[PDB]
Amino acid sequence: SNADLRHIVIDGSNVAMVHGLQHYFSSRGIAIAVQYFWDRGHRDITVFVPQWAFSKDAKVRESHFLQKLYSLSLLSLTPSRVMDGKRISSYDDRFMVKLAEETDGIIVSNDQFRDLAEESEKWMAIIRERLLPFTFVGNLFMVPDDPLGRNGPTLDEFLKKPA
RNA sequence: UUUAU
Ligand SMILES: [Mg+2]
Ligand SMILES: [Mg+2]
Repeated sequence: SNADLRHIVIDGSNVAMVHGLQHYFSSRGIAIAVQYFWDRGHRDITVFVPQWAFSKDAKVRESHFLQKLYSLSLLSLTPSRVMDGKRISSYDDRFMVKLAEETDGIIVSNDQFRDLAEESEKWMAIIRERLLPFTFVGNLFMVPDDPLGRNGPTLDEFLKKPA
């Protein structure tokens, strides 16, 4: 938009699960979230999902949305593997906070990241000021005008760098 | 830490 927009880091698992009412990994919800930011002019957007969310064996709903996002250079995969029928995953939350640190971006998630805030002042601060929670109503993605509450910034300010 | 609260 104005080249002062922040990078958007999306917790894909969290978004998909909310869209799927904590039952389905609903890929459509991730595409809807991306479209929301895209429509505001954001062009720096990264969705993290685990490697398993492309595995043939895994139950993911409407997985072709993930393929669309991958091909648009919007999707990155966090490591996971099955050893002795035991799935081991790298903790995806660390990638999100790290990327947010690298980019001065915000994280779209209803996760609170309590465990990672405790780990440094840089990270503690990202988690206090750069976390953007969200709601779905069916296929309508809704984000608060007041992401940090009544005395915090507006959404518009929140999604920009002081330029 | 097979996504959260
Ligand atoms: Mg997570
Ligand atoms: Mg977490």
